[PDB]
Amino acid sequence: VIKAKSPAGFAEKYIIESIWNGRFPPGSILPAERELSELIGVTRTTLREVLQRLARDGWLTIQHGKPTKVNQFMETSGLHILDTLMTLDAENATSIVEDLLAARTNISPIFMRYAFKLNKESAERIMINVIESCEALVNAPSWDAFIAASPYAEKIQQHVKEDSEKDELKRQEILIAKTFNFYDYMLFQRLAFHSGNQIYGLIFNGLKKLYDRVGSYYFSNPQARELAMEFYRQLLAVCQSGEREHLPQVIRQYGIASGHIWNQMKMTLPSNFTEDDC
Amino acid sequence: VIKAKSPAGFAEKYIIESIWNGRFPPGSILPAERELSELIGVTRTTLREVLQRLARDGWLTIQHGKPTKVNQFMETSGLHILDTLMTLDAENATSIVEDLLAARTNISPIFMRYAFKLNKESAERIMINVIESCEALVNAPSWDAFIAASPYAEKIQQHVKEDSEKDELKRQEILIAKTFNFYDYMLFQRLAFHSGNQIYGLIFNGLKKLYDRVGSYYFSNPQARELAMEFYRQLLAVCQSGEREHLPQVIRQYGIASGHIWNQMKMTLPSNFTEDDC
Repeated sequence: VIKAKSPAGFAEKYIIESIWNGRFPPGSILPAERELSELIGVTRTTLREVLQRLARDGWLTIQHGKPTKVNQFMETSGLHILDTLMTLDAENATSIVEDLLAARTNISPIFMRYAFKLNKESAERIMINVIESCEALVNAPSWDAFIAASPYAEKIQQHVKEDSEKDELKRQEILIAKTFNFYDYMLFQRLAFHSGNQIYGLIFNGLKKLYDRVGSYYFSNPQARELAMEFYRQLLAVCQSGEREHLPQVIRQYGIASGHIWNQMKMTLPSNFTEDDC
Repeated sequence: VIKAKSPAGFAEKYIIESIWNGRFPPGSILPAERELSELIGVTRTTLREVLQRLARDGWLTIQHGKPTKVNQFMETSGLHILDTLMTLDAENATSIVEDLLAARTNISPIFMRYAFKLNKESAERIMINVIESCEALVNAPSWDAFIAASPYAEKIQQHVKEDSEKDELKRQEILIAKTFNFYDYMLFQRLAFHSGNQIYGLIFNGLKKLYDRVGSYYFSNPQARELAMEFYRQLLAVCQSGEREHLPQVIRQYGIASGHIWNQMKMTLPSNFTEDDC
């Protein structure tokens, strides 16, 4: 089945599904636009935008003279493909998440060291905002109360809402988890950009969909939120104290502890964990 | 100036230029499509297509009820934005290049350590093929013949061509540089995937356009080619010996030496270095 908002969105995912399942095999030549159009039910003009998008994302190679070929994806596609591949094959969801976790754990000590050195004041401001926001989030009587008071209300609400789930307990569990994830992403992504190297931040930007998907389930666990809040305080203390040597230690231990939690949580993945919400 | 093949393509870059030059400032609100159409002279139908492209790539935020916002730079965009910025901000091209070099130097000891341990034989084969290919490349008399004999012929020629340059000597120099870059990307990207964590490989995939732009100029320097081949031989020996402590030393020293080469090459950037090669 395909989930999409527009016929163009549909056409894009239809082609991706067909590349993935061997219908339009990697290494093969994509059928002519005229034929492809009638096959997929999208006009030539709609098809053209879709093919350009697929080329940009690395699914296809489009070159002027030559006919359009289907790429060995993963050889050319960027970071965005992981969240897509998770939906296409949910059985590989756990290996994909673990790549994310392991990558964050391995690269964090690099960009955070740069951030604390080159942008100390901004790094601490970020961490303080993250810690206190998270503390205010879980100590509020309702997510709705936190949001009415939080300066981050508009940005949070841009992507975090729950208007379907009517059981208020479950609704609260979802909204808290997603808002906590919002600040967890903020902490990692902003410290990445504050390293002075734009590449570290752009990595998180490309991974954000997968990041949000993972964090929204991960931070439904109260123990995970608490462990994270303790971790944030440790990062802050390392920056303020200048005890530079504590940084790899703190990060490594968090990778281990958060890992064990995930290792328990992954056995009860929601059936809709790999769904695709856009 | 803008180079493009289609009206959608031109309009896309025209608007991007206009965001960049303050006409449509980051953080500001983009005029309604009705006004935007007549203001810049692009049809409603082409404009609608263009705005979606810009949304997908992170230039704009599009929401149903609310008006279209111009994003703060680097707020959502992935790794792809760097090569685009090389054209848009040619004066700061070197800071982007320096980010690339530093990012590669810092994460290499991570993914190469994993690769040498978990996929040792395959990693050595990657490295051996790159070393031998590069040695044969720089020692060949005729590129067209070298490629005709090379098993990587089709992949190389897919993106490496020079059908404009009529001076055969200059042509050879361009092709040697681009082809050496081809094997350099191969070494880093393939070893990245051999880490067992797809994220490291995917980082290179997203940076590939920027990588190729830099390398095609960087490896026009014979000293850069020689330094790289020695570095490749050092990596191979480390993998073979299993002396894990030597790997960070080799990579760190290479980062410094290649950095100094770049530190000079950046002072003599070719006029077409930041050119839009669409």
